Order: sequence, then structure tokens, then C-alpha cells
Amino acid sequence: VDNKFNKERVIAIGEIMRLPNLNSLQVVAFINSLRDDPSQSANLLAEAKKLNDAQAPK
Amino acid sequence: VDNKFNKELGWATWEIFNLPNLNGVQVKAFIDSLRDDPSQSANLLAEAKKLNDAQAPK
Repeated sequence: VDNKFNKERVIAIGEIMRLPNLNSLQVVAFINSLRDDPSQSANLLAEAKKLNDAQAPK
Repeated sequence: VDNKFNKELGWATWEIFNLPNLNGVQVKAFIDSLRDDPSQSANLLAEAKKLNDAQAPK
């Protein structure tokens, strides 16, 4: 609907939702950004996987 | 595909995200439930549609 990223966006949303390190609100943060930019859904998702990584252990 | 659940986990999250009657908490909860149980994402989406419908007019 929004673009060809409608398909791509859900995967990112799913990816945010996959990250067990992200906060629910943080996840919403990324989801909300997909809304803001479906083209860069992967970008903030990137931020999410990064955030997940940020909250992940080392 | 193998990532169907992820795609759906992301989608159900979005569909719950896009529900016209859920509050920040219920949506966040459905997301929380989604992260906790992605296979249940449809169910959460279901719950959301139920919560949204419950919060929706008739």
C-alpha cells in the first residue's frame, strides 16, 4: 500500500519483534519509524537490531 | 517460508499497531506478547482486534 516495502516493512517489524533485547516501547519506536519511513524500515530496524545489540550481552 | 512467523510477527504487530481503538498499552502488550510468543502473533492480533472491537463502536 505505502510502497513495495509493505512486504519488506512487515519483515522489519517482525525483526524488531524478534529482538528479545529491545524494549516493547523501543520496538514501537522502530515500528513507528517504519510508519515514518517504510523505505528505511530496514534502517531503523537496523537501529533496532543495533539497539538489541546495544542491550545484548558482551 | 521459514521466516513466515517473523513476517507475521511483524505484521500482526503492525495490524495491532494500526488498530483504530487500542491504547498505547494494549498495542504495546500485544507487541510484548508477540515478542514473548511470535507464533501467537496472530492470536495477539486477534486479541487486538477483539480489544479494538471492544473499544470500537457498534
